[PDB]
Amino acid sequence: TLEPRGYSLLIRGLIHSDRWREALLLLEDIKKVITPSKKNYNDCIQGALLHQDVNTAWNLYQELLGHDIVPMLETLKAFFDFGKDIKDDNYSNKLLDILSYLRNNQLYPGESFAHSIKTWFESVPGKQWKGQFTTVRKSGQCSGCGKTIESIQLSPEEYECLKGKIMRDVITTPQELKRFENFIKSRPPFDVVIDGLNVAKMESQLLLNVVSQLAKRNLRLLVLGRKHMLRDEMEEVQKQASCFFADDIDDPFLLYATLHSGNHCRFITRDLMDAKTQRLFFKWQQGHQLAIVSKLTFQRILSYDTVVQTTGDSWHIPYDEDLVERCSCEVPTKWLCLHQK
Ligand SMILES: [Zn+2]
Repeated sequence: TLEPRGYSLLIRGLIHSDRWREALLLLEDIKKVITPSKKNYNDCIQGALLHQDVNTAWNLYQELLGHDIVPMLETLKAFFDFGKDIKDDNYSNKLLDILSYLRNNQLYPGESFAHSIKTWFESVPGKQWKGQFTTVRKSGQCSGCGKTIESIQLSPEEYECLKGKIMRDVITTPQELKRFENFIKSRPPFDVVIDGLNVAKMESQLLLNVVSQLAKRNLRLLVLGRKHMLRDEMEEVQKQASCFFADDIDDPFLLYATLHSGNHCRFITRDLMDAKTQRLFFKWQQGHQLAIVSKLTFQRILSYDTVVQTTGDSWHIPYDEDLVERCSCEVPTKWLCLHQK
């Protein structure tokens, strides 16, 4: 089921003119038959902002969020761009809410968006915000202001919080569940949990390669697999690591085993995907997923959390560069550093 023919382009062609309200009418027509695209909302929101109708813009944005649409970064950028000319507590709170959105969803502005954020903070009267484009030292200290970036390490209470909430959703087969729980609970914590079949994407001979090199690092390995794999070179894996072979069904065992093992335990699988809990999951995933990148090497895992963050008197905002294509599984390396004087 589609939009009424050509409506997206009609909307886009209207929003700079005095007839921009007609674009909203068209949007209403679209809503009555399908969920509008993030571009549809982007266009109508910019139309509103272009004509100083800030309430209409924000209501559209909230409507979008309500449909669980992820806004275009270009849309978030528009609110900051128009914000440099707006002096009002309520508009500012909305912009700070967009920053919380980025923080909570582990998202990052593009380079010109970062410039727009910098420009906005530096435009806020009486607050003396200064922005700089920076990197972070190995220690966790911003190369700009000297502050230490939030630790990537969850506190024990945070970890118990996250681990607790995760379990209640895990509790496929009841028979396989209890068997796995018995397996795990009668064994010491592991150091790396390996999803055997998922890692074999870059066959069984690839699994041996991973296990055998990780074993030389004096790590306690747990390899997770399915019944079908053991039908030779798999026997060489079973002897170098602890293994659990579940039914050929997706299973939740990787999470359970890693979390049960504890805050120190890392894992290997494919790219993984209330605000406070989700925020903890992102932070835990960032600091615990071992990503593989001839001879095998893993992605660096930093000591600090690469995420939009604040101390009130400072913000640190990772951003993507135009000239740098970043894989989903690597964290940005460039930061916008904002500090009050
Ligand atoms: Zn800084």
